[PDB]
Amino acid sequence: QGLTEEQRMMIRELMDAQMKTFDTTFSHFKNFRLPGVAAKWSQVRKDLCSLKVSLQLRGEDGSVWNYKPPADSGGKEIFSLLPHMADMSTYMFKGIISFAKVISYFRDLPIEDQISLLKGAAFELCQLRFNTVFNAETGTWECGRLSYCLEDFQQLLLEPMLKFHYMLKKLQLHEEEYVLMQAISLFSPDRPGVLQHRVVDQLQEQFAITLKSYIECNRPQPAHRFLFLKIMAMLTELRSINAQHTQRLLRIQDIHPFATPLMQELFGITGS
Ligand SMILES: C[C@H]1CCC[C@H](O)CCCCCc2cc(O)cc(O)c2C(=O)O1
Repeated sequence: QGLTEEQRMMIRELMDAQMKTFDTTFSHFKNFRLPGVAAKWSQVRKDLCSLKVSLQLRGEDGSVWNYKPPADSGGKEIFSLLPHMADMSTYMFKGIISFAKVISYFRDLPIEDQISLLKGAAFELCQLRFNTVFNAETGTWECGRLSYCLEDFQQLLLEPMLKFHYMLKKLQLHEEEYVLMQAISLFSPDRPGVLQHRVVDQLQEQFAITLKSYIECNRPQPAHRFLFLKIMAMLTELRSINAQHTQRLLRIQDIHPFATPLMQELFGITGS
């Protein structure tokens, strides 16, 4: 530990906010919907089938419910999982909003910038949180009583969202590094509508400096050489994935509405 007291303060506050707002066992994700018991269109079908997962639900009693999805057959069967995705996204978004609200640097910003920043980074922070429950040996997001398994190989790693999760997992990051990644991405001075550009940008530079310093003080191994720079590269990829997934959500929403009120707020949809 070769960190200043201000740096150690910074990490402690981020770890504290994370502890208070990340429900790592997904105990409070309840009441969710489940799948039941024209070139815009080949595109939306292209958009959807890029992520095919089976779904598993462990009962508090030992029973297991298990869902294998339909093959693509040219109709509305690719839409059966969207309400559940939306309920999960919404649940994750709430934890992310609570995370920002606990952070002092975030609270001190004007409220119009708090909103602009949350709109910009919510998806990225959710992806970063999801990577900590991702099991790269089994292709599985383990969310408590609830598992999302990738369905059958290396063609799968061609999907950028999936390549990002495998690569980020291989770096074997600490809890401290994940939360500093959340901070850096949350405090991004160039999101649409940010007014305090210079303030946000100085905050960002401090969170990045803390992370570089944390790595230099606690990871001397030749396996973590350039680790800080690999992390910054992943954050750049993640912002690109973020933009690609936003256009792809809006295309689907344009022809089959599914977004919850909170998703509409975050993605700028007004209800008219
Ligand atoms: C566990 C989470 C990881 C998303 C990570 C990345 O977004 C990977 C994309 C995999 C999405 C898996 C998934 C499919 C689905 O139909 C409904 C869902 O709620 C999820 C889902 O919640 O995936």
